[PDB]
Amino acid sequence: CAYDGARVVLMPITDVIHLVHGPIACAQLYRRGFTTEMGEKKLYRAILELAERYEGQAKAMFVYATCVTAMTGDDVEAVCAAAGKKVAIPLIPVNTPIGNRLAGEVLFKHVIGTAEPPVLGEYPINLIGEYNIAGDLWGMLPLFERLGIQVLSCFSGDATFEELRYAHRAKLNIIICSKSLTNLARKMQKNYGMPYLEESFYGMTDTAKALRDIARELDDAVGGLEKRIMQDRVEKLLEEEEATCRERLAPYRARLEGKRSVLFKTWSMVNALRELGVEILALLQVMYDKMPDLIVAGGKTKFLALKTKTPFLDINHGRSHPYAGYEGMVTFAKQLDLTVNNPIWPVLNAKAPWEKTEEELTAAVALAAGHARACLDEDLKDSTVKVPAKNATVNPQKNSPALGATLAYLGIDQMLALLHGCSTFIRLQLSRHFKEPVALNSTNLKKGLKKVIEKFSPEVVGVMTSGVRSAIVHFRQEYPEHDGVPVVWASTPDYCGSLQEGYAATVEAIVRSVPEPGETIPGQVTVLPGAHLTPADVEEVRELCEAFGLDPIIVPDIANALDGHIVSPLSTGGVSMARIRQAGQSAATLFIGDSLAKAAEAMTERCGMPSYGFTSLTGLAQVDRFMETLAAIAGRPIPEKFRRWRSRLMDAMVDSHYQFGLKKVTVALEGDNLKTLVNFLAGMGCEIQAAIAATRVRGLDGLPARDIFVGDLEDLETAARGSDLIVANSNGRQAAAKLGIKAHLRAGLPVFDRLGAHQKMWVGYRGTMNLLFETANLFQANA
Amino acid sequence: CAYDGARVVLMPITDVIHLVHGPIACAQLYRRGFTTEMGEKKLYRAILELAERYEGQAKAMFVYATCVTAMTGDDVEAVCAAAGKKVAIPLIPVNTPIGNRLAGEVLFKHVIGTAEPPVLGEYPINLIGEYNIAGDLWGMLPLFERLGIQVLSCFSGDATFEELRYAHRAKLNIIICSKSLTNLARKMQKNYGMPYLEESFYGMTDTAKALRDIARELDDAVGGLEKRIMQDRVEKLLEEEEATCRERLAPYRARLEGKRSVLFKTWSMVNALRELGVEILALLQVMYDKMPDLIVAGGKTKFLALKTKTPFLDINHGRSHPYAGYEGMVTFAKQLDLTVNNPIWPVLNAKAPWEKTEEELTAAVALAAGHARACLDEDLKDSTVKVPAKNATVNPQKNSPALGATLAYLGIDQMLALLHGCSTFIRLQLSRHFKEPVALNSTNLKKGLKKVIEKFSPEVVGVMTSGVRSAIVHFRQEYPEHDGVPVVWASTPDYCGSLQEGYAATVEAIVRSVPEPGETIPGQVTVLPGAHLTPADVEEVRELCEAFGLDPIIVPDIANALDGHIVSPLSTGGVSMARIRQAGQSAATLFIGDSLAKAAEAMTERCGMPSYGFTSLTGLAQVDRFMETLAAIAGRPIPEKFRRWRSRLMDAMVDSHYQFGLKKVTVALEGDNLKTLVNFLAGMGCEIQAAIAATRVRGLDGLPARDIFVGDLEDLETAARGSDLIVANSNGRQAAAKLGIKAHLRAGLPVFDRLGAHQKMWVGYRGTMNLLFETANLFQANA
Ligand code: SF4
Ligand code: SF4
Repeated sequence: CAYDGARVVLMPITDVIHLVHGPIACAQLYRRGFTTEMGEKKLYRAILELAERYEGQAKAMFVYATCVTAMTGDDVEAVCAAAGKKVAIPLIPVNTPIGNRLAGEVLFKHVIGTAEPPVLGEYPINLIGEYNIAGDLWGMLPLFERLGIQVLSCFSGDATFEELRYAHRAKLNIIICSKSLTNLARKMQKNYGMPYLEESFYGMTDTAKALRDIARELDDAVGGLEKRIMQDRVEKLLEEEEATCRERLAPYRARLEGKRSVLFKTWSMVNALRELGVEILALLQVMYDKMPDLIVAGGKTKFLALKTKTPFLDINHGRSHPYAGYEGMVTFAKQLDLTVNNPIWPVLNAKAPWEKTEEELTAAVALAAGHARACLDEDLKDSTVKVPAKNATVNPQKNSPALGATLAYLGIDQMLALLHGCSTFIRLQLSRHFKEPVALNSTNLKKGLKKVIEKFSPEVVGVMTSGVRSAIVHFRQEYPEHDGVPVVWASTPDYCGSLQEGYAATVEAIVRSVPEPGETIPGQVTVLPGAHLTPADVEEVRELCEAFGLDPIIVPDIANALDGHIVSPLSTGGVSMARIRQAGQSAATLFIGDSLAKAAEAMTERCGMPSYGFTSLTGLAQVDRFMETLAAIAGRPIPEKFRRWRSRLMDAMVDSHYQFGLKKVTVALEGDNLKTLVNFLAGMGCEIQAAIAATRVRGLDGLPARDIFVGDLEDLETAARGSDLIVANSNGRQAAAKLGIKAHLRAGLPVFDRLGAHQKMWVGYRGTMNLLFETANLFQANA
Repeated sequence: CAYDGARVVLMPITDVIHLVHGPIACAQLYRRGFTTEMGEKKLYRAILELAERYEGQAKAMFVYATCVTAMTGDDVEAVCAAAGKKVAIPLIPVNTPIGNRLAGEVLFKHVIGTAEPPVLGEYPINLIGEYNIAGDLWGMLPLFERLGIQVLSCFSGDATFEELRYAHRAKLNIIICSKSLTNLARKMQKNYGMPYLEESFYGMTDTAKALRDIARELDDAVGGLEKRIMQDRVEKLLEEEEATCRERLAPYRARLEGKRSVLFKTWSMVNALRELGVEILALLQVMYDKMPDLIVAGGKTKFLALKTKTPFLDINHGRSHPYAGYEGMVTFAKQLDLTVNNPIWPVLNAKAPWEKTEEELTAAVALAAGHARACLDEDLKDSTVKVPAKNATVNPQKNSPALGATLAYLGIDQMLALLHGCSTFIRLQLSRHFKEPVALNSTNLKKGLKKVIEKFSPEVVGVMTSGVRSAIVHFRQEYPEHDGVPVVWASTPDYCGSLQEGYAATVEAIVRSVPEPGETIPGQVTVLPGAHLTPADVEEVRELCEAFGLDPIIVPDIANALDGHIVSPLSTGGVSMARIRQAGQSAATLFIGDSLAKAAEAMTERCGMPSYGFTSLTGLAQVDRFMETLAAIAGRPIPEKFRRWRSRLMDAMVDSHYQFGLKKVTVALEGDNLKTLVNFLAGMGCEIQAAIAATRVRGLDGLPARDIFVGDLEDLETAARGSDLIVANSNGRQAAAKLGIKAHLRAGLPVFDRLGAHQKMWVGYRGTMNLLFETANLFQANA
């Protein structure tokens, strides 16, 4: 067609109303499209009304005829003549009588020459064909400003109508490709005596030729070749800018050496890639034997290239970054390094769990089985992580271990949690995170224990002390009516730990006391979830285990107690005592979190069950290991729903790795959650500036972070400077607001400022997808 | 204990560093807590360091001794003496030698009297015991300013240390409850000669007594009772403010008349409730016979009251709204009307699907069965919704019907979608919403049809025209090798519709052509999903149907095709042709969306299957009807997982109705999605300002909105003024940024600015919970 050319050239004008006579089919005010209802009188009406409504914000109005209306035959010239004398904002008719002819012709006949420019320097130039795609003209404007050259008119870029009306007084037309306006260049040449130069501004060499030719012709026009001023000035600028851009490109040269690319202007991108040291080789199997590292078909064939599981780069009208000039090609190299050196590609090209050979699956299962002994063999004395050397701590993210002990006792059904008004503070915090009632009756010892067990008739009593066995045996002695009720006694050794240490200690105490050994029940697995798992994650873990045909006994089960559910002074909803007792007959023990390793071993030496450990269930490889271990335990193949979900997560990772790449993130959480989220973010391409841990835990030095320290949330604001994302609890809204970081991901406990924190599922393929999309949208909204 | 009183009184001071010697257990700079590591030398070190670091932002430092340290016996007076001479920011020791004694005593001995006030008017007063809880002092400060009285010191409110050091020069102490500082009031009385008045500022009557007594005593102190100025001024202000507050309370009086409340200061809240016309009557069955409408136990017994399925109100230190003064009690009435007149309570107190009698379930199933005939019997000629009277449309949210036809053809496996370069625009938009390849090859007719069917070997061809049967029978005639391949021909009648009309038309065309009638297969249900459902919703619908033991045949199935999945020029992943053919033997037909009703009837008269219709699957009652219909079709009871999820959704609705209440929302979507979201938001308590629909659809006038019109996204910015939330597609980021609305919920198509839009599940109990939490967090972040 023809109106498509006139559209793509004239619609980019940003201070004009574009009226499109006819249907939507076939079809900052530049973002206001104006379409007439399904007609020359109606177009008269629309012209009048749009002029009156958008007066003061519009400087002109373009009336485009479309395929449909041209068939109707309504003469847009007639309505222009019959309507312009009423509203005086200039109306330009674009009629049917190379689509870029029509554009150049209407532009000369009606737009160019209607206003003498306000400021006409000694070096005005007109750039014809610059669409300012993601600021490619913006990378060249400072160079032209430094050179002393004036851009009087940029056609189809940040083009104001007034700027376009000045093109009559200039000396050089530069056609930045978009050649088909060569007719306009030739026609302004005859009438207005303006030489035209067809230049490309993509690449060092082509930019050099462009600037040299421009300096030459403007030296002819202004002054003479003799006394060349522009030639010397361009030589000087060229030298300095080339030096600076080589110096800035060297780091990216080092990272992008020896990589192989397939290319499917063509030359400009070629030589740019060759400069960066990328060998251009030139259909799945031909790629397999090609082993390409990059696909630079910048075409709209994207989605195919993305699904080929290879890094892909796009050089077209759809790019969202400037590639023109020295800064533009620095950006080009940066985006290349982002998309090619991303950590996701080796993970994505790894073998799926269902296509691994039996030997590899056996090795992975063996690693999962040895996780517990690996954590226990690590001893913290050799840790290089820094002990906090402060004296006064401010903003302490270190919660009390009694909070974790309460969280674990809350997952057991009909539990009386006893602490021995100073206990209130635990109740309010846990309630506010969970928006749920919690029972923490606190405490003569035997008398009170009697009192409670009669009043509430519990089937288990949870006693936690920091810093008595005879007293408990005394209570049992004085009254054997209550002998049946078990008492679980948990101790945290230094009142120097957080929620995680208390949770681990009380879970270990439960594991050592309640379960009884017996004959192994096939299909039964004991799951010891970590404190970093929300109730939704525990429910999802149960569902994943049940999909494999296994019976999950989860100790503790906060997924039904401290989750939204709809009265006794005991805790209800958790795992019953019969289930905890029969959990000692399970075939295997699974724990999610390093801190629980000891607890798992507490079972291993008591009965002999194998223990399988997983640091995290977020990230493709970690969920893959979990599924492999579950398939090995159950003896069944992996269900196909999980195969579909893995494919979905792969697609999401490919599509969202552009927002995570080379972003600065500071994470301040407790040990296990910190490990999980730091590993996930580092595997998705983020640069972790600081890793702030609540307490000294195992494996902190191996985290993929620049700075790892044990600290509070004031060290957060001391170290999160320059970060694009902050991951922490709600208390982190301190350090963000101070540092101006608008991206804060709420994780861990407490999270009291947002609703649904305990219902956030970040486990498995769908949970990883949810976390991925949440973080990607945080990056999108704050940029 | 005692340090708890000194803490609750002295810790609110906002410009002082609070150093707490000892453990965290038992324990705007006011939000900086400073705790010493697990010690008088160490406290010396901490004092020095905290003074040097936070210098310029701190005016003093409080060193509190705790239960633990007092047992250690380290004399905080000794460290104060040994450290104050080094850093001169005043250090105040709070030691052990009614917890409010200690507070008043340290305050007099060290804080009060250290600085003459800068500006001491003729009416300074000291308010003792005002904690500025959510701004209760803030509602009284303008009244005191208008009266000409100066608040020289507010103890424990927005209390700056300098403000506290001035209390030595004043005439009246007013104890705003918090009595236990009466010792401080008596002790300032002896030394500084300042009368103390115990007043309450909660309620019209008590505020009146307070202001009268204050005017009297300050008239004694300043001037004489004779020439009373303050008495006359308070009379004047009292009259005007009482009139204004009665006038503002009348609307809330009308809405809160005859309601019954149970109350579990006590008097002040009583009389306030009685003023508002609420009868105070004074344990589930005693409530059943009490039929209470409101529970005003403002205690921390909240969670129990919330779970009693009754409106609950809280009057304590945890309230997040000011209740003092006339404005404070206007706020009280507003919050009462919000929590009592919410639409969620009648829905929440309705019978669950598993506890309904068989007759009620039969009636609900009959309504679901008659949905289709109800929609078809409605004819649009009588609709009161306004036809758009404009001539030029700007920001057209009306997508082309070819977009919907493409969306439906994309859900069929091995489909060649033919339209007869003008077709590109559909491909880019659908791809950008779905980030997935789409195939829309467009078109001598028989020659081209031959060409394609050989090249791509499809099993179905989709032809869509707007505004030939012999030509199709010609292609079949000329070449019977391709006779088997079915051709589906869809027509939208006026090129005056949106995605929804095209989707419905092509689904109706598929239903009339492909399915074949046969013998009814029990357990098979044909699901016709609406265009407003994302692929995740289609997958969840399939899972809900499969949990009941039913086989869902979903036409079309975009959940596997245009969802993240990992090449042919045809569309893959959708529903195969054998399944669509055998869908004509289903026991029942379910359609989600009014626009699909016709399609359902297209089956009903072709074979005879019953059709069940559901406008939306968001909201407790709608999902309840869906589950009842599914249970009736399958003949099985409702699975218990869904019972747990219903309980979770109920809890979430109770907990989140405070953020949705009386909020202003403007929704601009297509018909079915608009109905769904408008009904959900209106049922959760929001005030829908404007309902902007893309096209004229059935049942638009019955929507719970103030203004319903068919319009574009410019009418959105014309009508969304004053709205707290905007629901629309990504193009809505226009009208929000113009109007300053920072809360924009992305719904419908296209959604190109955020990742994971097509993976958003808003169906069923968990989907309703997800939508609820997303909207609640949007309201929380932008307020
Ligand atoms: S309808 Fe016409 S003007 Fe519109 S895109 Fe197609 S051939 Fe071109
Ligand atoms: S430990 Fe002591 S000061 Fe702390 S809350 Fe308990 S009794 Fe009070």
